[PDB]
Parts: sequence; C-alpha cells; structure tokens
Amino acid sequence: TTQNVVLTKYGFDKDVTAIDRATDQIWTGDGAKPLQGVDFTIYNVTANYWASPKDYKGSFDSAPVAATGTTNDKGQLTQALPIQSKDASGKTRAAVYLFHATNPRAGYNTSADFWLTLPAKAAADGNVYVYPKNVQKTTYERTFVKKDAETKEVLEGAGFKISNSDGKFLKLTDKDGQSVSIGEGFIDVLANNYRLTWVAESDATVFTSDKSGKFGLNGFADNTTTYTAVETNVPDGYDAAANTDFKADNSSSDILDAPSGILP
Ligand code: NA
Ligand code: NA
Ligand code: NA
Ligand code: NA
Ligand code: NA
Ligand code: NA
Repeated sequence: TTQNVVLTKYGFDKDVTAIDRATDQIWTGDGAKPLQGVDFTIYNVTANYWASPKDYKGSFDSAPVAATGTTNDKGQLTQALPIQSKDASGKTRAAVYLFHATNPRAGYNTSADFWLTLPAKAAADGNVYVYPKNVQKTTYERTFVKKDAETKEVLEGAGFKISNSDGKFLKLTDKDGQSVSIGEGFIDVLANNYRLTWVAESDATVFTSDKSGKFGLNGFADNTTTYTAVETNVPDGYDAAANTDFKADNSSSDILDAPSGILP
C-alpha cells in the first residue's frame, strides 16, 4: 500500500520567502515560476529515523534510494511510496522519506532537505503535496555587438570563444553535462537550463554574432572574474579583432573588426 507524493518546485524572487504549507493543500504558486528539469532523490530513511526518532536530524547515511525523478514543465514530480517500511532490526514501521535535490535549476541554489512520515495528510484527490524551498541566486550576463570598424555597421557571423585566466575555454552543456548545439546570438542559459564548463580550446563552444551583431550569454556566477573573448572565426574580408577582456557585469559593448586592406 502506497501514497502518491506530488512534489512541486516553484521559483521565487530572491527576497520573497514562502510560508509552510500542509501536505493536503494544492498550491498554485501565486504565480511563481514552476521550475522544470530539477532532479530529486528520495531516500528511504525509515531505519535512520526509527533508530532514535527524537534524535533524527535528516541523515540519509546508508539509506536506500526509494526513487529518483525530475520536475516537468509544471515543476512537478510524482512518485508512489510505500506507507510502511522496515527499521534496521527488521521491524515494520511507518515509512519515512527524505527528499534531496541533486541538480538544481540554473540560477538557483539547491533546495533544503526535508522529510516526512507516511501515511501523511492528503488532499481531496488523495495526493500528498510537497513544495521544496530554495533561494534564487544572483547571476550575471554579458553582451557583445560585433561591428565593422570602418562603417560602424553590425557584422553577422563572427565566431568567438571565451577563456578564463587558467587558459581554459567555455563549453555549454545541458543539465546532465552533455553537448548541445549552440547557434547565433545571445544564449539564454537560464531559460534553457544549461551549464558553463571549462575545457580545452578545441572542445569549446563557439558563439556567433547574429544579424544585429549581437552575441553573449547569461548565467555567469560572478561579476568580478575576468574572461577573454577571442575571435576564432573571422568574416571573410576582415581582420580579427584584438582579444577583449571583460567581466560579466550585465553590460553590452562593441567589438570592432577592421576590413582587410587590399593594395595594388
Ligand atoms: Na536525482
Ligand atoms: Na536507512
Ligand atoms: Na510496528
Ligand atoms: Na536542473
Ligand atoms: Na536538498
Ligand atoms: Na551565439
């Protein structure tokens, strides 16, 4: 015999704190953003808890995995869980489950671990509703406009790589670390739930100026680190721009490409 636990992850403004809600309350978020693609492990902590209930403080040491999952487009993750389970001595008990975020949405801190006993108070539909809490982090972005140095008009199709002070280069991956194909323009890492990794130059992501000359991305961790934009694919008939040092300071600035001279 099991109960359906429905986990819903909402994203909140940095300075707004959610009130606790009972497990029999169906809460729309009012209308905070549902967070898709968030990974949770549910641990069966029945044995850890019943070792000494008054001392339990959220340990999942040696606890088996009851289930894993990922939030969907509604920020939701559903899982049927046995209401009873065994303690360390093989005695049957009311089951205790601990919910552990293993991969938070880009731009968010990991949720706090929480746990509960089953059977729990359920909503009118028979489901048990939980709502993990976390804090949105402040991330930063940078935009560049590629231009013709002579005409001052924007330049489409110029390719760039980005390096850090270690000489490693930026590669965008999906939430699971896999490669992704990146096109032209400003890349919305936050909306796409991408990750910034630092790799060898040959494996780096190439960013390309779009029809308005624009390229760049959001999702930088800080605004103090210096990075370097290096032009790797120069439009035909131009000379490469000098390397451009920058901070992810939410600004936009121009990068100039000089037309190649032709002599008689
Ligand atoms: Na997981
Ligand atoms: Na355990
Ligand atoms: Na018992
Ligand atoms: Na994620
Ligand atoms: Na957690
Ligand atoms: Na791009």
